Amino acid sequence: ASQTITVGSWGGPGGNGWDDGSYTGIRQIELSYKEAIGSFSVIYDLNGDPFSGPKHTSKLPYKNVKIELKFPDEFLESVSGYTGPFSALATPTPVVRSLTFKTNKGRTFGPYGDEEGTYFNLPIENGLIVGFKGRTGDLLDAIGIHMSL
Amino acid sequence: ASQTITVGSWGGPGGNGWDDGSYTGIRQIELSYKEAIGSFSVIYDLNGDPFSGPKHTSKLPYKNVKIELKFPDEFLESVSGYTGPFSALATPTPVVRSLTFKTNKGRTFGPYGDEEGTYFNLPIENGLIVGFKGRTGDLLDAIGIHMSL
Amino acid sequence: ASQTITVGSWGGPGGNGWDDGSYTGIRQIELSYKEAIGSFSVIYDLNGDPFSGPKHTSKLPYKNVKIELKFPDEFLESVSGYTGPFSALATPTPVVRSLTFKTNKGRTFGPYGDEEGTYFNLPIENGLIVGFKGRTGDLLDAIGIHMSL
Amino acid sequence: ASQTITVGSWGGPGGNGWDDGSYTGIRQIELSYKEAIGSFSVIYDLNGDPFSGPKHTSKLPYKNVKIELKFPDEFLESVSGYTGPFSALATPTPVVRSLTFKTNKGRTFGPYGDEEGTYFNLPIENGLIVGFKGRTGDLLDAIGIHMSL
Ligand SMILES: OC[C@H]1O[C@H](O[C@@H]2[C@H](O)[C@@H](OC[C@H]3O[C@H](O)[C@@H](O)[C@@H](O[C@H]4O[C@H](CO)[C@@H](O)[C@H](O)[C@@H]4O)[C@@H]3O)O[C@H](CO)[C@H]2O)[C@@H](O)[C@@H](O)[C@@H]1O
Ligand SMILES: OC[C@H]1O[C@H](O[C@@H]2[C@H](O)[C@@H](OC[C@H]3O[C@H](O)[C@@H](O)[C@@H](O[C@H]4O[C@H](CO)[C@@H](O)[C@H](O)[C@@H]4O)[C@@H]3O)O[C@H](CO)[C@H]2O)[C@@H](O)[C@@H](O)[C@@H]1O
Ligand SMILES: OC[C@H]1O[C@H](OC[C@H]2O[C@H](O)[C@@H](O)[C@@H](O[C@H]3O[C@H](CO)[C@@H](O)[C@H](O)[C@@H]3O)[C@@H]2O)[C@@H](O)[C@@H](O)[C@@H]1O
Ligand SMILES: OC[C@H]1O[C@H](OC[C@H]2O[C@H](O)[C@@H](O)[C@@H](O[C@H]3O[C@H](CO)[C@@H](O)[C@H](O)[C@@H]3O)[C@@H]2O)[C@@H](O)[C@@H](O)[C@@H]1O
Repeated sequence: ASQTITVGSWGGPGGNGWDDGSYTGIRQIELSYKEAIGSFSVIYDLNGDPFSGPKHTSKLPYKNVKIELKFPDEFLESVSGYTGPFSALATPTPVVRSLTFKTNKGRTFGPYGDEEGTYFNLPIENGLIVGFKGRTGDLLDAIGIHMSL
Repeated sequence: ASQTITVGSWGGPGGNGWDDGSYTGIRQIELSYKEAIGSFSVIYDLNGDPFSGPKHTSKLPYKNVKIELKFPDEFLESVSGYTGPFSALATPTPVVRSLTFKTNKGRTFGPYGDEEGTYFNLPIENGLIVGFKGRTGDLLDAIGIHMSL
Repeated sequence: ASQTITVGSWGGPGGNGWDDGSYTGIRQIELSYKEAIGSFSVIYDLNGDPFSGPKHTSKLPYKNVKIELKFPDEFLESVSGYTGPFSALATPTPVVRSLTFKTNKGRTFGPYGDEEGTYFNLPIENGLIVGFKGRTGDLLDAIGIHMSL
Repeated sequence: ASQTITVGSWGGPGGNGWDDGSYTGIRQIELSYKEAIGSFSVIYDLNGDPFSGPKHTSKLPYKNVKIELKFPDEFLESVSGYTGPFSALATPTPVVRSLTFKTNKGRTFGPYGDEEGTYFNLPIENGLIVGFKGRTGDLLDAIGIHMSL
């Protein structure tokens, strides 16, 4: 067991809990969205070489986006997004409606989905997100992160 | 020069800047609140013994509070709070209007201040807050935190 | 880039430098030996599941040994071994003549090879070795480790 | 209660135990040596400012030394030293007979004491010493260290 500082758990209490674990760095991020984030997958770096992380896909006919990071010079500086219930869902729980990834080279990805509901921001001054935790039912219910130096 | 994962900078870019540093843990948090957050000091733990952190006191006549944590068994599990502009102030920049400290033993401190503006939540899953960064002018502009395992 | 505390670099200045990188934990260790450690490979744990690490095999007709750890309850508590030049080598540089892995459940592996030359001991009171660094020419020239909590 | 990777316990099980703790860095190390190591104090850095660490002084009449590190640019890169029994002592347990501090700027302190017994080397590749654990009776029995990034 190493263990990373894990802050997070942003969004719904529903869906199905999952945890990618901690790696070496973020190399790329995939995720479908529409009026909210559906699928979400990530490609971590593990000691200089790419490592395909576990998939958290969503049947929803959402929009796919590959976020290619200029790793390792570039890495996330902050993660933001919105959470809230969904018109289109049977369940009245909340979910990741939006998601915005900002990098240290001033690049910005998204916002994806809808910027509706309670906002959440994780400004990182020192350290790197090295892991993603979350819950996905029919779509990204919630999400959190792992960090190290 | 040891460093620590430092997430943060919730609040405005105004006031004068500061950073308490990284310690062993949090033993107690003192602060003054009214329609916003002013004074904010804290007593960190330094290898078992109490270390009085630098002062960040606001002239304003707010109501004071002592947050005595049942260290080392208890320690913050979360930090909520609000930020945004504010009347009664010549400056238009945003500041901490309210704070909320949840702890691992299920005890809740606050909300302190007016819950006005944009909410922010730092939910710690695994890890400890060990320091406070921030900005204070006439009162508490912003706030950030140092973390470690 | 995460990065782990890396202490080490025990043994010869020769051979060919290599680095396994940092993982999640030690799950098993393979290595050939005779009058010194020849081959050395390791199976790390990466978020609950086994991950075959890079191979550092040696042509030498040495003795093979698989060190199966009762992971995750069990993990190395200390690493010791000897370094020194080798009768059987052309080069007059030093190498990992011996190697002794001790676990937290009081189990002991080895010593492997020869307990000759300058001894080296890494007693760990808090933390886990999560990575191996080293140099291997015709046999394990040197070795070090990565650590986290 | 923050913790730190703590490797160590080089020396004997005798004398009375101690542990300075984890700080921000090492600024200066004081100590007394003759045919062995006696007194051993240290001034750690605490977020930019000097923090005088607890005293571990030995009655014996040894020669004293101030190890003034050119912090924060300079910090130890290695710790060598010897341990083993010792004459002039009723107790048969082992103790630190000598110490050697190498630094990142290529400066070397010591060897201090008699180089008698079993050598030990803590070569830091990546990381910082931030604390000292150990045991001291009439003089310095053993020594260990806290580390962090
Ligand atoms: O709200 C009424 C009713 O809801 C639950 O019963 C369900 C419901 O009848 C129906 O749900 C079908 C799916 O409808 C939408 O696609 C989603 O709400 C989906 O929920 C999943 O995804 C979201 C987001 O990822 C997540 O928050 C959820 O936890 C799920 O992972 C629904 O599954 O049909 C199913 C058939 O089994 C019913 O279970 C119950 O809560 C019920 O008590 C309630 O009255
Ligand atoms: O010492 C005399 C001579 O040595 C070097 O020349 C070599 C030498 O003539 C011969 O070496 C063959 C191999 O012999 C043994 O198997 C080993 O010493 C091996 O060395 C490798 O493994 C060890 C341990 O893993 C490691 O320390 C070494 O760095 C190597 O990885 C030898 O390779 O033939 C080769 C043919 O290329 C010669 O290079 C030179 O140092 C020479 O200056 C010296 O006079
Ligand atoms: O003389 C300079 C300044 O004086 C008068 O503004 C005065 C104070 O008015 C309010 O109380 C605040 O705006 C305060 O601002 C301080 O605190 C803020 C939060 O703590 C911070 O954002 C500010 O940077 C500052 O530290 C003012 O000090 C007024 O006449 C101004 O026009 C004039 O510039
Ligand atoms: O009264 C107890 C003890 O007294 C006499 O031993 C005395 C001192 O002798 C030597 O100086 C040392 O052995 C010293 O031992 C202390 O320091 C050691 C290293 O610092 C440590 O290992 C020991 O645990 C102890 O702290 C002794 O104090 C002698 O008459 C003994 O027979 C008698 O037990």
